[PDB]
Amino acid sequence: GSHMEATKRYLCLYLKESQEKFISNWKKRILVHEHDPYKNEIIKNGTHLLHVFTMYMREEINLQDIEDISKKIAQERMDAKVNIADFIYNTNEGKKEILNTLFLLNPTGQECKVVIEQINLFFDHLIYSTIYSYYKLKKEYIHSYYELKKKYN
Amino acid sequence: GSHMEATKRYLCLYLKESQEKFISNWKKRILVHEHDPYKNEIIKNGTHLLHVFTMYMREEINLQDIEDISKKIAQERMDAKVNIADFIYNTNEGKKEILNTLFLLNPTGQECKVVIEQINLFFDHLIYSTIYSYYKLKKEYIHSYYELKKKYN
Ligand SMILES: CCCCCCCCCCC(=O)O
Ligand SMILES: CCCCCCCCCCC(=O)O
Ligand SMILES: [Cl-]
Ligand SMILES: [Cl-]
Repeated sequence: GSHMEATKRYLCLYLKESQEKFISNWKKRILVHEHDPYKNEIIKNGTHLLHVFTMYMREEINLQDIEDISKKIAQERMDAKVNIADFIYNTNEGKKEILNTLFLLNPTGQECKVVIEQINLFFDHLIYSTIYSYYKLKKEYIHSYYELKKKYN
Repeated sequence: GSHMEATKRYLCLYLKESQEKFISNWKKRILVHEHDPYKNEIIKNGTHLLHVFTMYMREEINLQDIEDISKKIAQERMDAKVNIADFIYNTNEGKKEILNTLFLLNPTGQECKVVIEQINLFFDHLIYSTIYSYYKLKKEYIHSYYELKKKYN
């Protein structure tokens, strides 16, 4: 055969066709608290982000197109009153699994460079954007609902 | 020659011998605010973390051994009153540059898998740990210094 470049295409194909398995495996690794009121939104958001990821890899959306979902996640995490570091952990478990899948395609060093650099841009921006949004929302929350104790003013 | 495995060793060698160039380049890419009181600690911490990174790659320290510096950074970022997302951005610029260097060694797909997985563990844990610490410190700060406005209690 001709063996024409297909690493990105094959990654996206696997993540679409094996989605159930992928999400099931991710479920086994994430940090979720029993009393989190958005407990089941974590799975929904992760499923959606898997689709968004494949769209980004296929050059259909830009990094700015994940900023809305990043803000949505930040709001939900803030309302949940869970350590926002859980989100980083859970995102990283997802990325680790995407990379595990990439390496099963036996990419060359060059194919690694090109595909991994793009995977990195996506997850770096997801995490950056979500924490950025969380910070701003928390700042507004403190200003809205709290006041300094007299002892400190 | 025999061409015995040296990818990790060569990466660490470059980051030690070209440290000045590496930090200088990282300086051109980071987000730093003129009035940040720990402005110059960012460069000091980044220089130190480059050393810690090479120590981790050489199997001299564990991931738990970066938790103290993560907490130190979190405290400084909180005191600085800057968006904690800046830290994520700046860390990611550093990682991007480390990976750029790795790829200049022309690693194989296999060498990529092994070395990149370790680079990922380090930076994933640095970011996770620093945000984890920041969250806890902010929670304590709010409890210590603030009270709910009466309208909301
Ligand atoms: C395989 C999952 C891709 C990465 C998903 C990133 C975390 C989703 C955010 C979960 C939440 O809403 O807290
Ligand atoms: C090439 C630099 C390695 C990554 C450094 C990670 C950021 C250092 C933290 C800076 C700070 O103290 O805010
Ligand atoms: Cl999460
Ligand atoms: Cl920083």
